Amino acid sequence: MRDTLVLNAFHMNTVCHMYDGGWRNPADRQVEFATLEFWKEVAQTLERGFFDSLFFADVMGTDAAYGDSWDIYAEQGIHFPMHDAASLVAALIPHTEHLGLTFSSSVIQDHPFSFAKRASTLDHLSGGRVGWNIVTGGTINASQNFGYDSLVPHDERYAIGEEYMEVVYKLWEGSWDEGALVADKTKGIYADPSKIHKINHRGERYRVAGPHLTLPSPQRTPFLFQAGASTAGRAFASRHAEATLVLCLTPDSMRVAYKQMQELLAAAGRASDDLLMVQGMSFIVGSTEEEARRKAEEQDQYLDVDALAARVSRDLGVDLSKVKDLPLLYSIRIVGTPETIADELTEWRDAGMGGINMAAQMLPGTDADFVDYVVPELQRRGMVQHEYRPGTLREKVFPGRDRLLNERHPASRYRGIFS
Amino acid sequence: MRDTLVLNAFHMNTVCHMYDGGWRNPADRQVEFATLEFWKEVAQTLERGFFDSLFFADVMGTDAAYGDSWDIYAEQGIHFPMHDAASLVAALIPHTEHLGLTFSSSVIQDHPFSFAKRASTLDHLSGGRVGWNIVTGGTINASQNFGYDSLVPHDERYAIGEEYMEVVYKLWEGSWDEGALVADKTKGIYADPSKIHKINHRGERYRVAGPHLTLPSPQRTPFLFQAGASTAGRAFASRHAEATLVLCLTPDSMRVAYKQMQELLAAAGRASDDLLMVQGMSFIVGSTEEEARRKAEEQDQYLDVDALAARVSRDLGVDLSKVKDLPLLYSIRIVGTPETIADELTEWRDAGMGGINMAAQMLPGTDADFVDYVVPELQRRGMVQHEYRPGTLREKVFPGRDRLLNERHPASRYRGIFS
Ligand SMILES: Cc1cc2nc3c(=O)[nH]c(=O)nc-3n(C[C@H](O)[C@H](O)[C@H](O)COP(=O)(O)O)c2cc1C
Ligand SMILES: Cc1cc2nc3c(=O)[nH]c(=O)nc-3n(C[C@H](O)[C@H](O)[C@H](O)COP(=O)(O)O)c2cc1C
Repeated sequence: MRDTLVLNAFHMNTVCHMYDGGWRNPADRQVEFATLEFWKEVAQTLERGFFDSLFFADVMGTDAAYGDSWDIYAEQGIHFPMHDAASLVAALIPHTEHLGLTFSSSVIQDHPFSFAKRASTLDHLSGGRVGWNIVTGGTINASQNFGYDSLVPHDERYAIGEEYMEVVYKLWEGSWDEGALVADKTKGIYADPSKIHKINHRGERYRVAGPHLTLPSPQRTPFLFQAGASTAGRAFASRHAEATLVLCLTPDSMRVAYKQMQELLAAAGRASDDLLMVQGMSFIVGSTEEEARRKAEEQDQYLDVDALAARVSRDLGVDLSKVKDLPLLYSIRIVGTPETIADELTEWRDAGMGGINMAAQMLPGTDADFVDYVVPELQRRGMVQHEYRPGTLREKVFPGRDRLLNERHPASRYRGIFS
Repeated sequence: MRDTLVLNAFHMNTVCHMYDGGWRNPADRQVEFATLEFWKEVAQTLERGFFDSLFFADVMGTDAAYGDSWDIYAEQGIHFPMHDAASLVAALIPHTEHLGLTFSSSVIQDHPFSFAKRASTLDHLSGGRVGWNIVTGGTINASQNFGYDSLVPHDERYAIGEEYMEVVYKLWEGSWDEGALVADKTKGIYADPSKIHKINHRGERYRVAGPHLTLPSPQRTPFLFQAGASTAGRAFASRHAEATLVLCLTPDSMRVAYKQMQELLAAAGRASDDLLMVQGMSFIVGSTEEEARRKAEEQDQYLDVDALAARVSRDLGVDLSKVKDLPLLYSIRIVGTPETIADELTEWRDAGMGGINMAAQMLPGTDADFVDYVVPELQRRGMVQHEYRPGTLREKVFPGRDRLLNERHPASRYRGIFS
């Protein structure tokens, strides 16, 4: 029932999230990420653009995969410093109203009881606007920061993933049954103890008693993002995610990738339309074609090649010591007019793109310019919403639907198992 | 030279924090705790009173210990449901300007890397206003909420304690040496990497590489609350705290307890000013003495005693089968006129009380009544600040001190130990 694209901002609580070395640009303001105010302006611009969500990536780590000198990662600010996403999201509740506030928490960096209790809390406080990107790995230092030798092997990471989701759904959906809150002052019953349960979860990595500590929140289980490119991962996204964060290079790469997920969803026991493919992207924009080309010139100066190699050389492994196109493994940039950019996005949406996962070259410039110039174009073509729909982030992304996840979704299956 | 009293509100992100059963009062609104708007009004009323801080308690478990079943903890809201204070402190940042925002986190609930990184992040975002009530405790359920058969014994909680603090101080004070941020775009250096170090902490319960992930923050180490009333604990608070939350039953009790701390502090290597004995209390005011006694009748109707017993029992092991003066275990009540409540609070201050730790019987009433009636009287008498002093919460509690902690404080030991 949703004929308009989903817009999602893809930022991270660090000086330079995307287009490495781009913190140098005199016109930039990302060096301000430490303050609440910088981000308020970015949050608000986006809600002037009717963006469905703003998403904060997050790491517990920094590593020297380039050569053997961790130098350039502090010198060019490559995902270091890293500040805590969750904390900032709470800090943005008051300076937004309908904007979805999303974040990565990983599996290693917070116990699912703690992570469950925090999510529920934010979900209450935000008024049902919380997004959760499920992360299952993290780098070496990430492990060595919570005292672990080395990484647990790739696919075990997703095994562990499943139990984490086993635990949180139990807490969010299972522990409190419907009608548990009573709030009857005269009768003297706040919460109905016959409807509030332990989980007594006992598995291979997690034991947890419960009950879950929070009142049921507006969404119960926050709006679920996952970004798994691999087999064990894509599988996981197909199983649990409401929107997967993906990076196809051509629209024909999206068409393949869409078809693939559709099969995976059917095996996972879910509808074609239960999951949005959301594309990593970025934009530069102008009135003429020449203004936008000439913007990219300006912005691409401050693009450091050696620090782009430092983020590639961690991921791929290969220690590279055209090459300038490599930020196309992180977002497909589109330069041009609003008409051009809209024209090109139509190909992607036709290839199966359900949403844009928009990153920034400069902040708040990219974000401003996309809202200022592109959003009205897309709104005119009926591709981007004119106004917010009322209700929870789930209710927004999936128009017909209930504030709670569908009966097809793994979460639903926990609803009153312990009744 | 801090010559006014500290005011700390002592609330908790739950329906009935403090005068058990009191959620039932038709005048009360603590049943609205789940929403940000209730707490926005509580926070703002406190800042209008010039409170130094608002403090959120937090447990990570409810327990069975009241005989047959766990029913009376649901029905009468006995520190259940329980919502995460961290998140709420972050969501009040925008609705407050100078008010200090404090929370209990415990050892058991969060690893000292994550917790360090969340704190420092909250501390940037707040702008130097974060408090940290250190908790080494835990009810049995909270242990079983993280996969542990039973409690570790009392002595060891504080041992584990001192390591956790040994880890967090390493990250907050040790890793990033002064002049670490550079931010020079012309030059192209975000952080001097010679000044950013792994902590390489390998102790009893913990291993952590670091480095810490956040830019050094205004306070660096958040402002430190501690509550340990036992041997191990006082000794712990004497060693690490800036303000200890205590429960002295009588001013004679404070005079003794204050004397004791000053020996513990001297042994702990600290000057006598370096920590504040902040007292648990609760006021009911009126314009005559008959007005305030009349209020105290009206509220105490709704004071449940069996529920009170059930919280006493959670803490002291034994399930029960005057008794209405068991609430002197949690806060000392004063009813009367503002003349009375200032006259009486002088005695406490003269016996060594450096701040009040004010809990609510109703909200927003108890706080509003204290702010509207008592505060003006204390400001007359030079007992309570007229106007917020600029700088951090450290700088607000200790006039003319640095934003950072003193060289007499354990945290300082860690400054520089890696270059
Ligand atoms: C758009 C996007 C955002 C991501 N954000 C994070 C993050 O915030 N934290 C993190 O540890 N990993 C992050 N990742 C890495 C993913 O969790 C994922 O593990 C990776 O893309 C490959 O998944 P796989 O586990 O299927 O190999 C992100 C990936 C993508 C594509
Ligand atoms: C004012 C006050 C607030 C407290 N808040 C919390 C809290 O939020 N969470 C928690 O687990 N324990 C809390 N406690 C429990 C303390 O850990 C308690 O003082 C206990 O006695 C620790 O000292 P001990 O271990 O020496 O007995 C609090 C105690 C006091 C006095």
